[PDB]
Amino acid sequence: SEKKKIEYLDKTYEVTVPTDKIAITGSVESMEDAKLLDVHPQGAISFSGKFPDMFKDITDKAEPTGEKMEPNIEKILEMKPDVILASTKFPEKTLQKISTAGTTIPVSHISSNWKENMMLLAQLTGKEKKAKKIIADYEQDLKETKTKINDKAKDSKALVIRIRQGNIYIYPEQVYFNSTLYGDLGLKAPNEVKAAKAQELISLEKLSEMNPDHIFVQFSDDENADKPDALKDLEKNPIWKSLKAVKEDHVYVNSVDPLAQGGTAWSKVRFLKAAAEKLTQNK
Amino acid sequence: SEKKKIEYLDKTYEVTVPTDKIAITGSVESMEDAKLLDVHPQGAISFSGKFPDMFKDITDKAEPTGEKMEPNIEKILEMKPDVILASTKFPEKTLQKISTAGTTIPVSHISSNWKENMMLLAQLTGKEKKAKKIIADYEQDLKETKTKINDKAKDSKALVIRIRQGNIYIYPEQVYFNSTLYGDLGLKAPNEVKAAKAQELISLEKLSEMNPDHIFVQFSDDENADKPDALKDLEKNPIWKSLKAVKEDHVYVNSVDPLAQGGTAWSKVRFLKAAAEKLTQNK
Ligand SMILES: [Cl-]
Ligand SMILES: [Cl-]
Ligand SMILES: [Cl-]
Ligand SMILES: [Cl-]
Ligand SMILES: [Cl-]
Ligand SMILES: [Cl-]
Repeated sequence: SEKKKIEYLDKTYEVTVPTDKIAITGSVESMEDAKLLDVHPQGAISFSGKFPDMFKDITDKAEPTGEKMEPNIEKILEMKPDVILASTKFPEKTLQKISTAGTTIPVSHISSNWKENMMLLAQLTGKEKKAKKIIADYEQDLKETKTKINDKAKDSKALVIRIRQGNIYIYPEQVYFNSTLYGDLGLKAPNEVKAAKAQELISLEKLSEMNPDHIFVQFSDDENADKPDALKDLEKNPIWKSLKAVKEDHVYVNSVDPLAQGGTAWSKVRFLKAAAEKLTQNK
Repeated sequence: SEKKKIEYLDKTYEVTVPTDKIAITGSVESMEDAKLLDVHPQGAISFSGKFPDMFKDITDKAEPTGEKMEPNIEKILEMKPDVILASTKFPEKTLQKISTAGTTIPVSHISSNWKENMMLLAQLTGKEKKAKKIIADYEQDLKETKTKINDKAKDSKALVIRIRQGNIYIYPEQVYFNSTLYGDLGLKAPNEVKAAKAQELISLEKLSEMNPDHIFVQFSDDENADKPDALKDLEKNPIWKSLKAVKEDHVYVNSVDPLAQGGTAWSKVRFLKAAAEKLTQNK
């Protein structure tokens, strides 16, 4: 390892590379990048004090850096990391604080930067060849999938909902799995999604007015602890039962791990595989 | 749907086919078959009163049939199923009781019957072509994977452990993921595995004596509720750290969903994909 210059989102950083002494704080994106690149960081984000089962693969050599939006500077300092992957979600004051603990790179949470985020981690870990192949395969699989989806499915109304604390949410067009569903696969975002500025509640009646052809439903028990029957109560509702998607057996619950971030390389790869299976002409 | 004759494990059954009026009780195998075949049964097994997140994809039209080994005959009777998929784990008295509720087929829990179990569900649902393709692809992918694993990896010591209630368990040679690891991929089962007659505790000291080249570790938070830090406490143990697999970064935690049964078609398909990635010569 020598100190190498890293360009990331038009900013220059200097980091000892390749390295495993990576502490991830705030950037759940980078944890999903670690998952895809088989990187085992020294520090990772805790979720209610735990490492989720979906992250145990890459936290096997990790200690917690704090909860997502509460960096534990003492914990980070103790690791003496070569690089801290923080997030653009952190205010400047917080990023400055983290930097007293080591070289800090704020990783973007914007889905359109998915390739740049994975390439950053690849450059830190000597895994450029692997990352470039994953990106190349995704582009190829996406083109192939789009060829295999007929014009009717392409023109259909698809929607991603997530159930959290028993409520139903939709997401902006470029956020969550919508950046794959609409931005990559080229399905048309409904007006409700175009109007959303962040995670947005919808009602069952609005869902019924939308009446999508396809509904991807994400439900994590970990995010519904107090409402564990929320999905089954929805599924029993006569208005849900009347939905075209329900009638046509076009509702896909947990097609991707329900804790998935949605807009990262790992999430996109998994969602593409799922959407391929559900939307392609063989069906 | 007409009544069709179904041959399953050298027994003849008569069932209205194709059907969606399938109630699954006891056979978690059949729920993983439903997952792989995209079958949405009318009745499915509850797990501590819930449908696990890994099964929400195929329980979207299901009501519970009871816990795995406590069939709820009232619930099953209410469904008026065309067929009940029960399990060979049930005593004859219990299978007779279930049969008062509908035509009952005891699905085998033995991993070597994985193809027969998936073909049974395929025959009930008109999905023979899909099931035959999945089996054909698995055979082909398995042959390909075996070609791609070099003789050194083939001769290496691999082990599957599962952590439950904070304890470490291994499994017989033909049980869990061992039927893929050893029986299909052709790696050699260690003596401890050959000696196991069922899920068997091992100690960290015995693991260290084994010193496998590769360790697959399965850990579900749902099965460790009272010991959530059991894996991290293991991973911090100096004796764990001294393991060759740990030193060589050859420990794979939750390579497959940790609630996976291990010996079913779905589990085998997922484990094969994982083992391919970890054991093939590119590494
Ligand atoms: Cl921890
Ligand atoms: Cl594809
Ligand atoms: Cl449910
Ligand atoms: Cl339920
Ligand atoms: Cl393969
Ligand atoms: Cl952990």
